[PDB]
Amino acid sequence: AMIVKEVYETAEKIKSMEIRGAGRIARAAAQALMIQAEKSKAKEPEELWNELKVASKILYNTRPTAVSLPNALRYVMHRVKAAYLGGADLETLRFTAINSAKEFIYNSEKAIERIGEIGAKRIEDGDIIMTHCHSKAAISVMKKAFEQGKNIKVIVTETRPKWQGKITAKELASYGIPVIYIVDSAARHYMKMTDKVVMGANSITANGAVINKIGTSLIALTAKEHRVWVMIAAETYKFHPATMLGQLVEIEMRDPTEVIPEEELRTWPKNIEVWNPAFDVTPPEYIDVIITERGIIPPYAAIDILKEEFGWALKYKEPWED
Amino acid sequence: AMIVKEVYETAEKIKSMEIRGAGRIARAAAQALMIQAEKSKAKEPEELWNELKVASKILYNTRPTAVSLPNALRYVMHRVKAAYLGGADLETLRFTAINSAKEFIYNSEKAIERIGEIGAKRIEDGDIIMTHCHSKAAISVMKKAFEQGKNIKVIVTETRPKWQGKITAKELASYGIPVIYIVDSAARHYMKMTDKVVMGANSITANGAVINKIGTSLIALTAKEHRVWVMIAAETYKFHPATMLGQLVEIEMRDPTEVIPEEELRTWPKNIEVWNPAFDVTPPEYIDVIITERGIIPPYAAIDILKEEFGWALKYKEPWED
Amino acid sequence: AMIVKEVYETAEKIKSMEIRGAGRIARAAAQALMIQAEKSKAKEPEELWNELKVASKILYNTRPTAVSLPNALRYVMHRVKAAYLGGADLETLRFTAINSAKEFIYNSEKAIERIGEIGAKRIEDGDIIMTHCHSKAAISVMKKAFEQGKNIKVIVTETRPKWQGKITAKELASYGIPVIYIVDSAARHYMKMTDKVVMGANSITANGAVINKIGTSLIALTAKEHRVWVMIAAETYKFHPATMLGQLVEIEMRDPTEVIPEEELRTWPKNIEVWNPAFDVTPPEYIDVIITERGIIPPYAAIDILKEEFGWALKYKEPWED
Amino acid sequence: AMIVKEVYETAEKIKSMEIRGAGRIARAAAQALMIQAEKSKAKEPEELWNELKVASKILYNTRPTAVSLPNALRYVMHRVKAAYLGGADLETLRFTAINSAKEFIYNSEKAIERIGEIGAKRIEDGDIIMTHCHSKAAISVMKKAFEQGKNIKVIVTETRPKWQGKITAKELASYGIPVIYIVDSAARHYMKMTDKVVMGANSITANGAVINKIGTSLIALTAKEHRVWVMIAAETYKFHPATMLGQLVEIEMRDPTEVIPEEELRTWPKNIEVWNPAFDVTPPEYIDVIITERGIIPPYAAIDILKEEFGWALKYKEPWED
Amino acid sequence: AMIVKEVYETAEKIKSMEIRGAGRIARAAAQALMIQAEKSKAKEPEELWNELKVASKILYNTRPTAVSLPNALRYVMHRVKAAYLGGADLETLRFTAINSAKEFIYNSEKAIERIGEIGAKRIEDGDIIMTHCHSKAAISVMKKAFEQGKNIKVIVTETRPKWQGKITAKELASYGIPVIYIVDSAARHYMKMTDKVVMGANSITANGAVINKIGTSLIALTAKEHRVWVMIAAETYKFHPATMLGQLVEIEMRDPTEVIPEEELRTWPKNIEVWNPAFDVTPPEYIDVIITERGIIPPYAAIDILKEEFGWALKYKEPWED
Amino acid sequence: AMIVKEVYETAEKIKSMEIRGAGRIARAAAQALMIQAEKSKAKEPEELWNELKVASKILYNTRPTAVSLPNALRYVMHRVKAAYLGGADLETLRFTAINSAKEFIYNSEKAIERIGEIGAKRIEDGDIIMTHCHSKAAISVMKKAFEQGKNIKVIVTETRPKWQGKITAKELASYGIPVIYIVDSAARHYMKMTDKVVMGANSITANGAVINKIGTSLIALTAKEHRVWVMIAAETYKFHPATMLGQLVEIEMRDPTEVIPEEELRTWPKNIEVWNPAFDVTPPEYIDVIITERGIIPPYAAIDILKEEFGWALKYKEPWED
Ligand SMILES: Nc1nc2c(ncn2[C@@H]2O[C@H](COP(=O)(O)O)[C@@H](O)[C@H]2O)c(=O)[nH]1
Ligand SMILES: Nc1nc2c(ncn2[C@@H]2O[C@H](COP(=O)(O)O)[C@@H](O)[C@H]2O)c(=O)[nH]1
Ligand SMILES: Nc1nc2c(ncn2[C@@H]2O[C@H](COP(=O)(O)O)[C@@H](O)[C@H]2O)c(=O)[nH]1
Ligand SMILES: Nc1nc2c(ncn2[C@@H]2O[C@H](COP(=O)(O)O)[C@@H](O)[C@H]2O)c(=O)[nH]1
Ligand SMILES: O=P(O)(O)OC[C@H]1O[C@H](OP(=O)(O)O)[C@H](O)[C@@H]1O
Ligand SMILES: [K+]
Ligand SMILES: [K+]
Repeated sequence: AMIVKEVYETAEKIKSMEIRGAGRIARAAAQALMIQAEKSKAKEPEELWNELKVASKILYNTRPTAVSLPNALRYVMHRVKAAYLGGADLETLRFTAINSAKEFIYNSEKAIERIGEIGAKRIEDGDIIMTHCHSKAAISVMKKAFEQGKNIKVIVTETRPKWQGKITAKELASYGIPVIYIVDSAARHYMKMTDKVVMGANSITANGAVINKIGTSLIALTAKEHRVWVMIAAETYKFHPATMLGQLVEIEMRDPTEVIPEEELRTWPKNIEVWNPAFDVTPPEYIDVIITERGIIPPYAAIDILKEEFGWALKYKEPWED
Repeated sequence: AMIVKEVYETAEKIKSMEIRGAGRIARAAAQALMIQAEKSKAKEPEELWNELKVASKILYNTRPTAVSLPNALRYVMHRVKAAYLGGADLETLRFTAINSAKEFIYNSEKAIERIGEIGAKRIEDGDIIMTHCHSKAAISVMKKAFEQGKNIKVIVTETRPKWQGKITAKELASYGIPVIYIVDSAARHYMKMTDKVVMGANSITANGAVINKIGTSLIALTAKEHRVWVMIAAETYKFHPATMLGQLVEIEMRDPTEVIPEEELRTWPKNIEVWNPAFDVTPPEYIDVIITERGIIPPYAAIDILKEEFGWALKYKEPWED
Repeated sequence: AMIVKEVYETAEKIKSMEIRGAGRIARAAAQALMIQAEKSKAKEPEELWNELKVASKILYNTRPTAVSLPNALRYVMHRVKAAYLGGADLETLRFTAINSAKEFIYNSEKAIERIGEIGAKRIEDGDIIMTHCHSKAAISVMKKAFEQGKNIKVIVTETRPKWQGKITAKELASYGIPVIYIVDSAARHYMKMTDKVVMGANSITANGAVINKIGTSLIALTAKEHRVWVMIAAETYKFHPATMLGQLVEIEMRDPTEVIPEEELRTWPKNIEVWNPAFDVTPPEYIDVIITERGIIPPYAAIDILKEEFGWALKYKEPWED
Repeated sequence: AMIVKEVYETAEKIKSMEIRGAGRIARAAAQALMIQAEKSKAKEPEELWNELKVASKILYNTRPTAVSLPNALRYVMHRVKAAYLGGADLETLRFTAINSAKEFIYNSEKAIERIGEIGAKRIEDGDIIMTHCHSKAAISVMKKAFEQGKNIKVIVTETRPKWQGKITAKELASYGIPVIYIVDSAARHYMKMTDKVVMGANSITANGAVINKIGTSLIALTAKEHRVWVMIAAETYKFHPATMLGQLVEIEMRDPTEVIPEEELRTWPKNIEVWNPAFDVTPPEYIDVIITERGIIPPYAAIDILKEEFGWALKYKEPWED
Repeated sequence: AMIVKEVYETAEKIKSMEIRGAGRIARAAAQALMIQAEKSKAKEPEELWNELKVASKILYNTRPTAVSLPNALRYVMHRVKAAYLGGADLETLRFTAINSAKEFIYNSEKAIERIGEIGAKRIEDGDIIMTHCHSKAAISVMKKAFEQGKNIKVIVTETRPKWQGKITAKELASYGIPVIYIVDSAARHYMKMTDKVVMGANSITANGAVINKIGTSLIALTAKEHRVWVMIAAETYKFHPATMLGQLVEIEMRDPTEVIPEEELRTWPKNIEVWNPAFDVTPPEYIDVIITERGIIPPYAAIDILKEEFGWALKYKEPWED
Repeated sequence: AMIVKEVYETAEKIKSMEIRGAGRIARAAAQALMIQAEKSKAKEPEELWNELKVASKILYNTRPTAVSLPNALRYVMHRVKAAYLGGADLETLRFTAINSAKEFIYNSEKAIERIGEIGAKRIEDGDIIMTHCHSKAAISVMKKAFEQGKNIKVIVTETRPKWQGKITAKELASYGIPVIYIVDSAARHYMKMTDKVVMGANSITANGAVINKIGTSLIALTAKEHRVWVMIAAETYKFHPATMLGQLVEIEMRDPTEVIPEEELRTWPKNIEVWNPAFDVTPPEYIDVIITERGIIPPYAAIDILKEEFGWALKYKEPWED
């Protein structure tokens, strides 16, 4: 019942995309569970457990499509449930919460680094790399390859409606990496000069499909058409365990006003419908590798990642549920 | 030289895309040679011939990619040059020019209406049609299909950078046609629900390729992927003579600020280049039919349309040349 | 008003498929117009013309999909109309009818022969040929190749629902050609041992698609997948002129009882719907050549055939119309 | 040797396909070793072990392609052989056999229900699903989807020669599900309206190929063409151990008269051979997922299912061998 | 007949490939017809006609695959035969042979020079160009583009067995064009860096296939795979008129000693057969353009080139026949 | 260190390719480590360790592309290093080197013999088999299938530049297998008649790509094109462990004199560069199976072979390092 103000604030900021990026929203939800445990006023273990269940729900019900977020909450809450059920007292429960969130947030940082170090080995001197949206994991790859002294260049697609290519362009330029900035429709037109495509992921499924920013699948299609390697930089917590048992991943339909600003859109007639999918599905046949913190896999090995690290939990209900 | 106001105003409105659309700029270019010949104060054929030569040059030197523009100038000036070299006095030459240009304008209007009637027979009741940019020819097909009582819906892509899709969406909604407005990036995601794709052309080459608004090649590519018919609606003067003797069509690179506004681009680091190609090249394999005003063709029959209608002029210079 | 009994009988037999095969039903409709003219009791030219208009309609409204039939009727009726309108008397009109039908029927026979002679040159000694349905034009090819002394073998697909493979099997066996008879679902399974596919056509369209017996498109798909040449044996009157101006070809939906016999089908519940398309469309990308009486063309040249021999008539309404 | 009536009656009902379906014949084969051990009058382990050996041989030697049958025999007899070689007395061995076979039967029933629950999550409301033959596993998915209130329709292919599609259509219509019944040949024509394909398996090989009813490879091929998901519903005992060490799966050639009835075939010329393969091989590339009772896999993960569940037995002989 | 030595030397040097290339050998058969006529000791017009018919057969029976050679003999002998049947006296006939030969020889040189100018327009500055064998038509494109100031590099495949890549390497190096020389097997490895492919043609068939040096089809395949333009530079006399009536082009099989020298091959055992096909067949779908002296065509308009230039001649027997 | 002559002779004969094949050179580096140990004059365990580390570096720096060679050196030196760090005395260490070498050499011979038996099961009587270079693993499949009584023929591509096809041709002819010998360029021409492709492998990466003799990827491409199985016969020590952490496999570039002999090359001009890549990269989508000594895997499970056998070793530095 008694939820801190930071949990609510994190939720509002994830919903609104003030905070965004699959990896970042996951860390932000771990963080919010950390703070709820730190600042809790509860006296019983039962009453902390109840606050953590509710803050978890509040954070789960922000954005559907990126499984990183649910996975972050599970990382904490599996550990919190097993403590509460194993009979821990208040402070042992509170530490379990805080130190689990801390581990996740730390593992997320190290994994993004390691993904960089590993993807970079596939970038050769002189490469022209196309990317899409703004993915920390993809950027960690391009960044490390530059620092290795490879003279790379990155074709950045503006990525409508939310324009996150701008973020990517300025970030890459800031490290000294030259950028070619283009609208999304130019991807095919520039694929003939591209050597590598490198993008992120919000969720990766049992059969190896990659759910990522709207337009990703298009870029992968023409990449394949041209024999340009498509490389998906993604952490193991981007892999989606409900899919092993048949679950389809919800594609988030965001507000039409992101596409057409409110002032303008109110003047349009009723029989125009603005549709704003935030993600699309890229089939595994159009992906050459997925680069996780544990190494290069072909996308069809997504099921191995899911088996060895998440399978166990699918016989149990969700670790924030009553 | 002594060129009329309306030749400069038209040429600069083509340049700024205040007047746009491959058809319309071709009518506008004819309409301007027309007003030059109307208001010319020359007192001698050779003086007016020289006026019309120079007005043509100015109109050619505006935008390069849509061969519709030079085909319109060719249409007036092949005739004006034949009359002048024949011996025509002033009023004969003036009438030749004025009338030639009226023919082209009337023929362009009729050709478009015709393309709509033909193309609409390839549209079936219940069809969801995806389009791109704003093409009068493609709209003619859609409009006509709807007037025939086929219950259609058109998926309109916004069409970055210049947003012509906004025009398309308001235009079709105003004729009664339900519109689904999406970003260019969503073309693959929504290709599964799409029955037909209907797009325009700016240039059609000898070997069947179609130069049309940037992103056309992506839509076409993924339409092939999904076995959706790609129909290109295009008047015969969209077809490109010079491609018969090996000519590559230039792709217009327009100003970076169409993508990133001036107020913002000036703040961006020097090592980001913004690249804004106005068109791309869709290869023939991804096109099912080109609809002309003389009927349905496979795209590899573009050489026939050009052999029969344009071939004769390629042993000559341009009809505005010294 | 006064229509002979043979016209009605031909119609009933075309509807029912007692007479069948694109080529044969065309000759049978020429024949029926022949007999109506031969036996007519009319005294005025106006009154023969009126009987021929009506018998033509009766024959047009038998089966939609095979354009051979409409083309046969036009071959006669274009010539009859131009005579009647040019002022011919009764007997001159009657001869024009009879002798036009005679020419068509003769040209049909010679064309099927010539198609044989030309297709056969593409059959090599030892070839294994898959066919589908029963096509005289396809059979003329296999037959001639055998008589040339090539030791061929033909995989005949049974061709459901109407089982016309049986006809093909017995006919080929009768000339001494060995046959492998298979259900339609085995086509892919046996494509690896097949050297050539050779099928007929009911209608061929402007952009080069081939409308032929249901299942043709499937056979062509896997043929292409395997690099097995697909050869369509077809007369110029199989080419469909309404398509040059955008017309879609009606696919005939025949009686469900052809699939499931009446005795049985009456016992099935209402929420099962038997659907019986008689034809499908094979796209031109899956056809290597069309073999007409005038030679080998790639399917994209279907528009050339249509242009040079049928284009002229599309400005006029139908030559049996009032 | 002394074999019970029910072993012969079952073996000959498998042979005649009076009992058919890869699952069902596997349950039937277990059910027969069960009834042998029940009613055996042996008074000594070695006598009963020899009875069960010989009953197994007889049951193996019925139909070769569906590895479900020998996996069922392996399931009983690996256990029966371990007990006998362990020293088990008569009643221990008899119980081992009787109970082993009951386990397999209970597990097969549960596995199928489970596959339906998992697979139905990949089915969406409004989906038109095309199926082939009659597969209990595929039907489980469809049935379950419908019980979940997804408004579906199933296109059922009749499935020549043996017409199993009739069974499928009456079965789904009797649970309330609207059915569209078509011939195998119409699969491509109706693939454009199809959202999902759901088919069963008889054998799944190490490299991911799927041996299933003849025609499956065509449906799959053209589903890929159109980007329709191909889902194969298959229990883990449909997976084929021996393919791990290079074994080609034999394709069952059944009797010509299943195609052409005896009354008719006897009248046909000697130079027609009728070829009736019962199955074909769909390669992994054309399959999106295999749905097992342990979840969704890419088809290239069939080696994992076999490494983990079957690998150990390949250094041994069959558990019925001398 | 009294056949001059120069005819027998030309045939010998064509069989041995001392004189080679489809154009070159065409010119050489014209040259030799020209010399038969110039040096003939024939007193009567009957006697010269017979000497030329015989010289023509001799030349035709050297190398079957390149149609250029017989098309040359036609050009002369069609004209020599019209003269003779029209009743020409001796010196009239002799001159017709001589001036027909000289016409063909001059047109060949023009056509090749003009293919250069047309083709060069498709080469863009910076281009890397892969070629195969030694084609004068291909070399004229590459040479002309270099003379226009475009910095190119050419990847010359060595072209086994006869090593003609060596002739091409030295030839392009001698015009100042940098060459990269590689074994045939490396064509795919280096296709990623290739911008354009440019090759010649020995015969081009009615549906667009290009018969050219063994290996041409593999380069074209991987070229397509990587979306690299494949351009065939071919005079109109390489188009194969017999193919319009279904004829297959024979693939010349040459001595096994070209592959393994005789010192070595004689030691090898009998159960090694060495097969040396001199040409293969590229299908039209892997060819983007044929460049002829009259323009750029898609491969599918090869039939138009044939209909309009050689199609007349197919109803008559070969000029040199009686 | 005191390195024995046999180590320096082995390195020299590996660089010059006098000893070649990925397996063979692996065994030869083991053999040489074995001889360093056998003939060592080292009085102390420190001194032998240093002599082996140095001999290992020498052997590693011969030919980079074949991972078999370093994987052999690992097998020994991992074990030699465990002994030394565990504190082993001299003769303990020396034996560990000798018995580790002998272990690897015996396992290699077994693995190849066993690949033969597994692979042969996929060869079917009548098969025509195309191969490339000279692979002992591929040859063992083909040999074993012939010894099983299956009548096969093998198409041996000559494999330029080093002509290893000659070694394969004589070798298979010597077991009584008929060979068809052809230039590399003819692979597509003869793929129509080929039933199976069987080739070796120098390294196999984490996502399934196969690095093998230059040309391998072209054969695999056209094989895929024609639906011919491509089978890679490769021991588990050809799988490349460094690729799991993103490393790219280096392509050895060898002397240009292998392509053009020095007598001739010295005469050629400087602006001809001769490039001699020894390997190319076949992507996994063009490979149907890898045959290892432990079974058949789809190319996408190369990662499982690596995880389960070599994955442990990646956190440590190379055994021969300090
Ligand atoms: N749409 C969708 N596809 C998924 C999901 N999980 C896995 N997939 C797989 O992703 C692929 C999508 O291919 P597409 O339909 O884009 O051609 C399918 O093969 C499907 O099996 C999911 O949640 N949604
Ligand atoms: N369905 C249909 N397609 C036609 C017709 N005429 C021409 N076509 C062409 O045939 C092709 C059919 O391809 P599909 O949809 O089978 O992939 C299309 O590209 C279409 O333009 C017609 O009457 N009906
Ligand atoms: N082999 C061969 N193919 C020819 C010839 N003329 C035309 N073709 C055409 O060339 C193509 C060969 O394609 P492939 O079978 O190599 O994939 C087909 O479209 C075929 O119909 C000829 O003389 N020989
Ligand atoms: N060139 C190269 N490709 C590799 C290597 N390791 C794995 N690959 C994979 O091999 C494939 C090469 O395909 P290609 O670009 O030839 O079409 C890709 O899937 C790529 O990601 C390596 O070391 N080099
Ligand atoms: O002639 P219509 O069919 O209207 O349009 C033809 C094409 O020309 C336009 O170019 P732009 O907007 O002027 O750059 C668009 O690319 C459009 O599809
Ligand atoms: K669709
Ligand atoms: K569909």
